[PDB]
Amino acid sequence: MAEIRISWWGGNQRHEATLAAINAFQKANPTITVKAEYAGWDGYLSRLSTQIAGGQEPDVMRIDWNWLPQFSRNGDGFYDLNKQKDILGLGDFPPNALKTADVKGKLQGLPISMTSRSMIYNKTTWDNAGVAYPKTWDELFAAGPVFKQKLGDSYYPLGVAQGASDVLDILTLGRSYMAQKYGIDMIDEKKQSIAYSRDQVRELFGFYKKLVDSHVIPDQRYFSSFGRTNVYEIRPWINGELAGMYLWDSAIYTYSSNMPKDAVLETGPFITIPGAKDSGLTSKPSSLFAISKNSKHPKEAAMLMNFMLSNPEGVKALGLQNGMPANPKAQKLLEDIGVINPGNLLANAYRAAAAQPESKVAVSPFMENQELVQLWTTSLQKLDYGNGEVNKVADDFLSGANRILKRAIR
Repeated sequence: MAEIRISWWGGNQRHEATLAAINAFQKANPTITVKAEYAGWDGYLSRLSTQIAGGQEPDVMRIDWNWLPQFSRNGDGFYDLNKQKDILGLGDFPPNALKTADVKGKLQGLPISMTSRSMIYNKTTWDNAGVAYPKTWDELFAAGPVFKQKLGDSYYPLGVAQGASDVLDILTLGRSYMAQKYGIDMIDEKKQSIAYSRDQVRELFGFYKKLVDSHVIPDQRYFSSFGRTNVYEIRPWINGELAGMYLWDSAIYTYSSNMPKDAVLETGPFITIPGAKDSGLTSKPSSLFAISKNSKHPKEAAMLMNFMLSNPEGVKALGLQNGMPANPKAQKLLEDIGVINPGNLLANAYRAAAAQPESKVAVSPFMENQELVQLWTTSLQKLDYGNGEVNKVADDFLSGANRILKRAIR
């Protein structure tokens, strides 16, 4: 028998479903051995990076899109999936989706699903506050004091998805705001630099300070009080004190996972500046499957990928555990069998994003650079612990961010 290895991360529901897909693949392809190598998200990238350095990586890897600079722009790259166009059925996938994973003409990975940032709100809490979901940034800021006065200091319109560990969500929210306002992105890849002027970086930090000062989100002192606990497991999320999250729609299942049975989470309006220049709609692949550059069995690896993403048996096995399938035929199947339905929060969030005006402002994978995100996070902590004024923190973020980007971007 021929043997292929596949790695991924996620929770136990994704693990079961991925195993179900593998078992169905093996039934259909009884001479192929599949070795499953899954794990949790923490440590996955560091393990994979070490494997790749030694030639020890699996034949098929789940990867994040924002890892392509490390592994492909500035590394050896993956097996070029255009070499398996027919097996993969690349013509089924949206061309725009495939373009996201191209590096210099070579397709580095196959998007499993596309995903967008959108608001998920706790209906019960907003209704108890007497505030409608906000359509403009004004309404968002104005909701904070109302929550505070009406429900108490524990209650907030919006949380921070990874607390004091990482504040990429609010960085991205700020980026969306700035794209609406100015029609530019945060990153200038050509210049290997932050695209915002010194003044615009100040405005970005000011936007954060406003969210905090207005009681829209809790500060970093609040989140630090919860330690290293997953925010999707802390009591204020579970019990509706934090009444919103700005999530990738591919994270909805995770954030829904520990909510009480009677809780009601809903997709919320796409907050926009009146007369915005751009929608600021923020989308990317939720994840990709890549084939090892030096796999001995790239055809069989591609067969497994096609089975998971396009074959009805693999598609049914995986359901929505990796988000809304990138292959529209796979989505149609899931709708036909009722897995995609109008009661489903992921489907609703995804469909809402799909109805928004397309952004003309590119999302850079470098906005998710881990050093950059940690610099942002620590900068917010400096502000929130009273260890710095906005301008100094902002200007220092700009210089440090630019040092990081000169290393990261090439």
